Amino acid sequence: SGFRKMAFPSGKVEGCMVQVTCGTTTLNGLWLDDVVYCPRHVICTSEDMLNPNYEDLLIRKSNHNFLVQAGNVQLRVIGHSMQNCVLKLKVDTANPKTPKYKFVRIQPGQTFSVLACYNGSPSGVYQCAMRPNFTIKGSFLNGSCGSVGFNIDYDCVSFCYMHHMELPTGVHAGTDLEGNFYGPFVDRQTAQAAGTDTTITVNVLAWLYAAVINGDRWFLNRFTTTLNDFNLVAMKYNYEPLTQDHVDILGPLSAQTGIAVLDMCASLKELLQNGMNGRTILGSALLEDEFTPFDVVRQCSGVTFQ
Amino acid sequence: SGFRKMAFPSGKVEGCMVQVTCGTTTLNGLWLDDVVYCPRHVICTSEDMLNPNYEDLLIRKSNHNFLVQAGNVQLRVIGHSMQNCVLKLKVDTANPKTPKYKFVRIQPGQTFSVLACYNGSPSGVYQCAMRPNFTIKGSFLNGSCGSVGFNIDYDCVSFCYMHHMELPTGVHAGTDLEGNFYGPFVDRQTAQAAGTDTTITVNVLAWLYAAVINGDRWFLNRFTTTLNDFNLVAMKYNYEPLTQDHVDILGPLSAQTGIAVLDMCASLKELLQNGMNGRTILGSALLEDEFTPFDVVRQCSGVTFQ
Ligand SMILES: N#Cc1ccccc1C[C@@H](N)C(=O)N[C@H](Cc1ccc(Cl)cc1Cl)C(=O)N[C@H](CC(=O)NCCCNc1nnc(N)[nH]1)Cc1ccc(F)cc1
Ligand SMILES: N#Cc1ccccc1C[C@@H](N)C(=O)N[C@H](Cc1ccc(Cl)cc1Cl)C(=O)N[C@H](CC(=O)NCCCNc1nnc(N)[nH]1)Cc1ccc(F)cc1
Repeated sequence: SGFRKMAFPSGKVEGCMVQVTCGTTTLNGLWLDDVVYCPRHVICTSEDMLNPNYEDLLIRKSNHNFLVQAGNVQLRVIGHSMQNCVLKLKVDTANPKTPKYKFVRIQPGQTFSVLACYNGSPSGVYQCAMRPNFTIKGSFLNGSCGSVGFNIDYDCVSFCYMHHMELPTGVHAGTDLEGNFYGPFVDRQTAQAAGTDTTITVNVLAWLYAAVINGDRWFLNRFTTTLNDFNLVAMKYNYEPLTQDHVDILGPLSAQTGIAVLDMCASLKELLQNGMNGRTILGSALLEDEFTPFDVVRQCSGVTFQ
Repeated sequence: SGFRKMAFPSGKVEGCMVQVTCGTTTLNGLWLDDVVYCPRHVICTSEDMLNPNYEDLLIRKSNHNFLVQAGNVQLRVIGHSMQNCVLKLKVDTANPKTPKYKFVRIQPGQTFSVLACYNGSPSGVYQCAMRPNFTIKGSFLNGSCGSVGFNIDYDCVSFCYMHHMELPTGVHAGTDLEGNFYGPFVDRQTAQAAGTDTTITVNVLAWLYAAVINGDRWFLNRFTTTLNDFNLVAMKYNYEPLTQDHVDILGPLSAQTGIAVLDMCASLKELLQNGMNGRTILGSALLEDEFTPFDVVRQCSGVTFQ
């Protein structure tokens, strides 16, 4: 029993974190085989950040301008290239701790574990969702940039996020590991605004199923809804539209609990219209949207507590 | 910016998790140097669990009855002993991945990271507090027993919890790594009840300071309280009494924010008496009590956002 925001075990990623320094700028990098990946704005000085021309900045650099430190050993940079907003530093030593890995670009609504790092040393691990507006609500301080987000599947690490900046509103923006930003953002020190965010409906439904699996049913009701009528309520409360694909993805949880997806939608509709009236679900007084259906299946029992 | 429940990086503990099997009972063990630590009820059959005499059960066992598996290698048990409710299996191989470590018995109100494991394989990491009634609100399924809780300080792992059982109410009970239960519990399969729980007042205050550091002040007020008058309100709302020791521990956070501890107590009093009126603090609609003052200092900026 129980239900917690649960990160993946971080050891396979810990062994890949390094420190990258150029001039007086230091941030984190990801060392896989003989390549170190890091945000390209490491090459900027504080004045370069306002409006940098990165190609003009990088051509003025040499391999030996980059200082890469893995624990207490320096790695010699023997080549460098830029791929979108990530810098790739070829080093003379392959990381002996390289896990099986993939780079993946995730969809909004998906979750991942963040290994927050400072000066190449891991400090903590927590779970994040990619918001519909392509920000994440992380916990990051100066020096965190280059920290990565990941999922793990049978000892393969799928890296999906590299941290690049905190926006003026205090939420966070970054790239896939091939250097493409999530969302409309660019890597320059300008005040950039995210689009208006929405609540991840399929995730709230997954979390309601988690609550039922764990033995709680107080929010259920005898009603059902059509998909169309549910989405009319969803729009009113700034929830993302629920698609038939979402309904299909919730199939297994519906089958395990015996609660049809559109019946759980009717529960959610009632919760949105009436509130919780002082009650909690899985210890929360708000409707939680940062658990995917996969996250629920991963953590909850495979048999519902009746 | 941001504030999340943040676990310690788990790699140093991952390399210590093994599987222990006796008869048809399999659970997790902790492999440090040439000793494997695990819950002693691994030696019980399903019938032994009702009321076991562990000394009588253990004297009937031989070293070779214990099967210890570390990944895909078997460790030979060359001795065994019982220390309170933990079994210590001496094996013929020292763990090459043993971190610097200590065993510590924590006080209620302290937090730790849990590495949830099944069949000796880590599955997830999350943060827990030891409740005032000496349970934890974990997330655990069958096979999790022997999973450990820990804190890390400058590459030293302080192990403080080993998981032994889920109570009828779905909360969790366990021991320190020397086998002494937290709370009044015993390791037998009987319905055991925890004492009535309370809210960890010093932790709620720490979390209010975290909110101020992150830039939010809406809950502050112009009032102050005496310690005695605050604790009269604390008792009404099932909060633990606040001691002068707690006030001292909050000293650094008070100094960083410029908010006296007894002034923050007056904010908390108003929040308890009036509720939040539809507002949130650090994204929560409830008052959070599973962040210690240390947890806040560890994660938040050292300079308040004014
Ligand atoms: N993670 C992180 C982090 C956090 C703090 C400091 C440093 C870092 C890592 C570091 N690498 C980082 O992100 N630096 C960026 C600057 C940067 C470097 C490089 C590139 Cl390519 C792009 C960028 Cl934008 C940075 O300084 N951003 C600040 C963070 C801030 O001041 N936050 C407090 C207010 C939160 N909002 C709030 N609080 N309360 C209310 N009600 N609202 C916001 C900003 C301000 C002007 C601006 F024009 C753009 C952005
Ligand atoms: N972690 C964990 C875990 C979770 C499930 C299964 C297995 C494990 C690990 C495994 N090692 C474990 O803990 N087994 C224990 C049995 C045990 C083994 C050895 C020793 Cl020394 C001591 C003990 Cl007690 C066990 O089966 N406990 C069940 C768990 C249960 O059935 N939970 C569903 C209800 C939650 N409550 C609720 N849900 N909804 C509402 N409103 N209330 C509770 C119980 C039931 C009778 C009883 F007499 C004592 C305790």
